[PDB]
Amino acid sequence: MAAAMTVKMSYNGPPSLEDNAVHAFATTFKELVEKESGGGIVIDLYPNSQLGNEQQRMEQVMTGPMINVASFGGMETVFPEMFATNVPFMFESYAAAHEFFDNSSFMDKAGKELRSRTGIELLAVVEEGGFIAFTSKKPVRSPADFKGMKFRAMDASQVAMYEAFGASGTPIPWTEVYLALKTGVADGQMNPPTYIIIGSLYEVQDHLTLANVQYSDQFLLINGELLDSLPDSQRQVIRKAAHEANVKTRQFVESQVDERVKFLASKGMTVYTPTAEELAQFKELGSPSYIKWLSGQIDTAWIDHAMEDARKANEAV
Ligand SMILES: [Cl-]
Repeated sequence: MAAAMTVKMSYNGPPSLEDNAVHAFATTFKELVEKESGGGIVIDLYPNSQLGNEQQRMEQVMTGPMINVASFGGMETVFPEMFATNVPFMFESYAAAHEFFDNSSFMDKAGKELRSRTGIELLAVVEEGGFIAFTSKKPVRSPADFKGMKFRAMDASQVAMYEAFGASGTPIPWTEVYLALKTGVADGQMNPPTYIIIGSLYEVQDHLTLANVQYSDQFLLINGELLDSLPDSQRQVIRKAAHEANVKTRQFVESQVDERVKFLASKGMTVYTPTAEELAQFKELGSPSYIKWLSGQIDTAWIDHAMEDARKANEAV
């Protein structure tokens, strides 16, 4: 009888079920796909960006039968339109973002476009941290404080935001962020507490700013030629399992966000929550600059459509 379908799955960070939201997602996803497909599909897990940096894994998922969990560092290479979903302060809550990423017509449209353009199918927008925070060696309270500073960027949109705040941005691969921050190349970076913990960044950063500037997510990608080659019941399994692992990983992320900040404090990290006025400054200077930069990379219709669907999601909840 025909062999079971073995499908490789690539993603960032260590295989700890306790700290890496993406590893928790993969683990649950593997179990559900195998249970639901009755052994017909087998998911082999490749943690730690083992098989390559963001751009490399994007190449791989486009050319070969596999799964990749990509960050914006990978997504920007073939689909910068997805940046439209990533405007600072776009979502007022985890519920709003879930509503947008699960139901909005933007995501239907973005999904079809990505598939026809790249041969990749988007299965889930994976929440893998709370709202993004800033780290640094010096206190950061407002955009004012960014003047003169060197920040690590994950993607070109992060570069753009730093600049708007008066700092410089430098793309550094995730696996090299600790190095960059210690050897002076960068003073700060942005991430939810999950990644600050998994990268042990508290050793080379001692200020944490809870600006909640962006929704933290990554992207479950599958080679579309693979997915389409599977019998219908196997395709639905992968899709249903992707959503089911997502709703469980969302609980994993959201219910531990306070204890993760508490943890960072106990590792010497001075934690700072911006005042309402300082937030409003982060937004009035951060959102319009972000959209102006993005307008020069993609058709603005994507921006209009994303802002509109975000407004509807914020209001629908
Ligand atoms: Cl978090």
